[PDB]
Amino acid sequence: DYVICEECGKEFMDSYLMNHFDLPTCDNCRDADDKHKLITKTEAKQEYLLKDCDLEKREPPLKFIVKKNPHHSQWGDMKLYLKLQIVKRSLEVWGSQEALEEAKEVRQENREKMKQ
Amino acid sequence: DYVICEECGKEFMDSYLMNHFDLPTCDNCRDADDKHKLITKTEAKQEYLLKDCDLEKREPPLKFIVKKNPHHSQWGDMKLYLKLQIVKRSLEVWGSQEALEEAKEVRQENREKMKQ
DNA sequence: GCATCTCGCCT
DNA sequence: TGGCGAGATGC
Ligand SMILES: [Zn+2]
Ligand SMILES: [Zn+2]
Repeated sequence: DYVICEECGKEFMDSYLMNHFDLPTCDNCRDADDKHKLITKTEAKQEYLLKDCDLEKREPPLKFIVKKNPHHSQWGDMKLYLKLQIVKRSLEVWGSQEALEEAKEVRQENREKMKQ
Repeated sequence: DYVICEECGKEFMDSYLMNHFDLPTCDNCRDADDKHKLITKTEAKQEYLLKDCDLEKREPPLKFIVKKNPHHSQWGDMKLYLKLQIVKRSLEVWGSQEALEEAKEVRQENREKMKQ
């Protein structure tokens, strides 16, 4: 029930980041424009090389906010994840900073060879 | 812990179908060649128009056995599901037999028109 | 932007 | 008597 903000170390029980994601970060220590900045599913997946199974099966499975696309209401709603959890999930799916670069570098190697 | 086999209506607690799938059917009532017959994920999906999420996300999420492809060890393992559960998961996702048939007919319309 | 849909290899 | 990648378009 009652929880320790990772950040300020204070107790809290109810946070926007603890309701919507299970992130022990009290709303005072929330950074909705910086560390607590969101990302679309797609950018996430292309910017960190993350299978939907890496998001949704891997434990704990990350959660997201639905939003309406801008003046694009005829299209499907955006799945906004917290960028912070993607960063870490990635780090734990790739195991390193270096391995993400290396694999995307190897990824480009094929993309050019796929079409070459 | 204890359960009622849907089929004979007797109490049981342990079953091959109740351990592997959550199917209240005692191993006496078990038809592993017919009603308790299994199908690979691919045929399941292509025979009954199911998305991976219709299998995995839709509560209750269906489970499966892993098996070794015939002399095809070089490849990815088979996920055998139970055919029954898919026949139902399908029915609920498509609502009716009339709505499976229709939708695969409307499917073939576009497959043709996709190439035309 | 995202969730489908076929495809060339089993990293 | 099979499943996983990965590229280009509705939505
Ligand atoms: Zn705090
Ligand atoms: Zn029974």
